Amino acid sequence: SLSIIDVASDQNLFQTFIKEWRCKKRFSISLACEKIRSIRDDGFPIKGCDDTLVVGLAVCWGGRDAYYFSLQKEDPSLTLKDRMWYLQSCLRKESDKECSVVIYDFIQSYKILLLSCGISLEQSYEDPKVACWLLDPDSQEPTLHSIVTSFLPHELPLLEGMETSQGIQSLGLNAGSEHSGRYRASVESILIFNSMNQLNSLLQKENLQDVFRKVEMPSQYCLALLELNGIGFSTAECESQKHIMQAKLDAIETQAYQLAGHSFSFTSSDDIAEVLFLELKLPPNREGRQFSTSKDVLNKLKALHPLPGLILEWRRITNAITKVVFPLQREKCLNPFLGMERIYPVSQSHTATGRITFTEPNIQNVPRDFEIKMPMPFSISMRHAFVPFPGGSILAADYSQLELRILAHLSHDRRLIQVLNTGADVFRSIAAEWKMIEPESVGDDLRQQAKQICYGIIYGMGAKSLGEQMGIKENDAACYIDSFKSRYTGINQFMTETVKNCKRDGFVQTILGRRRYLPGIKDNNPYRKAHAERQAINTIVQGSAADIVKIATVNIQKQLETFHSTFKSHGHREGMFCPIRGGFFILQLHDELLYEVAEEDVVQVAQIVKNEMESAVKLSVKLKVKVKIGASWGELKDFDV
DNA sequence: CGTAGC
DNA sequence: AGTGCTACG
Ligand SMILES: Cc1cn([C@H]2C[C@H](O)[C@@H](COP(=O)(O)OP(=O)(O)OP(=O)(O)O)O2)c(=O)[nH]c1=O
Ligand SMILES: [Mg+2]
Repeated sequence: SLSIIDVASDQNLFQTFIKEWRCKKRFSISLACEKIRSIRDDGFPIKGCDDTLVVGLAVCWGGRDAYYFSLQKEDPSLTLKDRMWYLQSCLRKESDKECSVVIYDFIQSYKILLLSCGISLEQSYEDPKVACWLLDPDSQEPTLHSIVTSFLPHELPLLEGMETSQGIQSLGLNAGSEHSGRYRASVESILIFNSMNQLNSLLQKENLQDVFRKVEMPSQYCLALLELNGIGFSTAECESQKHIMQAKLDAIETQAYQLAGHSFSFTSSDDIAEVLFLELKLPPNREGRQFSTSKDVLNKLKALHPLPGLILEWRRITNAITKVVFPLQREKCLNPFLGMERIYPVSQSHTATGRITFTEPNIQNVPRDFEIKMPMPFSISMRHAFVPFPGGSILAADYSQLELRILAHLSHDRRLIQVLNTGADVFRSIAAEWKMIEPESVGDDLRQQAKQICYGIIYGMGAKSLGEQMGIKENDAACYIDSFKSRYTGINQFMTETVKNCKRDGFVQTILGRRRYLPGIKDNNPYRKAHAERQAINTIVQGSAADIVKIATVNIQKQLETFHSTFKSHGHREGMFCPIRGGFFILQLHDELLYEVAEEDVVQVAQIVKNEMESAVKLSVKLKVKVKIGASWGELKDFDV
């Protein structure tokens, strides 16, 4: 059955285990965590969860043999210092040591190994959860129990009476079930190693291991570095914005109260509907629940009466002040090592299109520069609150219409290629065509609306929805759709070809080989069929974009790893020259990367990005990247030197 | 389900 | 329930 080897029990056993580990090229280390049971005696305390303490590691390189490694203060001959030195020695790559480390929940394992244990891995990684995601990107988040059931049933009974295996975290990370940390870590390590062998066989069968080891797992490593770094958050430039928007809120409240003649609650939709549609006789739309008070109907009614405009403005600003201001202010970590407050989001890569999202909180869902003025515009935005460390500047690198360039690549539209190769800025052109104005006369919000429209036709938009958004009639929207389709016939050819491919093969192929499965295209419902077709088109295009940005991330990390021989990330800095210097990667926005570059390497690192993002993949269309730098994310300015 | 980003 | 990836409330 289960065979746990207590390595730290005998000196000879420890030495032969170390020799075998050094002679091994594929291991499955893991972590063990227990309760305090009341620091520096049970193990290294885990950052964040002060009630949890690390205990041991579990390494399994085949079969059911789990070699448990103890970092406890207790074999008295083997002290903690030389044991730590040995563990660091066998967990580092050197002299072409092509070792693969299989860790479940690699980001969290890397973080705990760095901050508390003080050791950072440098070998190839083979996270089994990532491979399970690669198999079925649209599937639910893979817990240990799910991957064990779906990829290792014979050894599945090893989890009998183990309710902790169903949690999101690894078996050896949770502070739950009564099982000891050592045994839990050992059984989890055996299970993940065997399941990862099965997953590697499956990926080799599917021809997906290259995209799993060359870009995907290095992208997980980059995301671990991003989680270690965090985003520099300053409350000096956030509290002021919060107070300004609260002042605007109360001003709008008083104005609406004096206009309507009475005080009413804005949050309640029924009261707003009664006040606006009934009392003020505003024209109701076709479609409790007496009237609909959605954003689009309020926007349509903005011109007719001033009050709906104030209501809509109050709703946004309160959405900014509750869904954004509160999550950011609630979780900010003040660390003296960087000398300023930061925020550490949790990077989730299990999205259905290969995109990278952030949970607790969602940083990318921060309101942009929207200007509102009260008794000229203030340009209120919380993006300015993301001030980097002192002596450093945020260096974003926005892809210049990556989605359109990629679509032109797999569509081979001569007109699209020739309009993207130049600095035409097709979004400005379509905005100028729509508004019958000069391209330079367009604004930021107008250009954003134009780009939303253009991507709407690009991914497939109904005539009615395009009419409601564009403010034009349904027939005019249909004629606009037809003109857009006829102008770019290659886009239609690519869309039809990829829809046919999704219907035939049952899935779609990203340009780096990753696949997403859409059974819904075979659904008899016309809604489901059309939704799955548009889902397939956007899935291939957006997965290509996300894989391009992930290749850019891993290439930039490699380039600033070879250069700038300093501490790799703030997590490595706190794992324990003095000046902060590096190209730390702090945020991804689904099309761009934020780098908290130091004030001395602003230009050179930027150039590196402008290389690696440009030559990430040799496409049919040159991938323009605008590198912007600034003292904050809010007011970053373009840099073309 | 409505709304914010991409 | 007819632009899609999300995340939060
Ligand atoms: C606004 C918008 C973006 N997107 C997607 C398309 C791409 O995946 C991504 C674009 O990210 P942006 O970085 O927002 O778009 P861009 O690269 O096209 O251009 P700009 O330099 O003007 O900022 O977001 C939509 O699908 N629909 C929309 O309405
Ligand atoms: Mg962008």
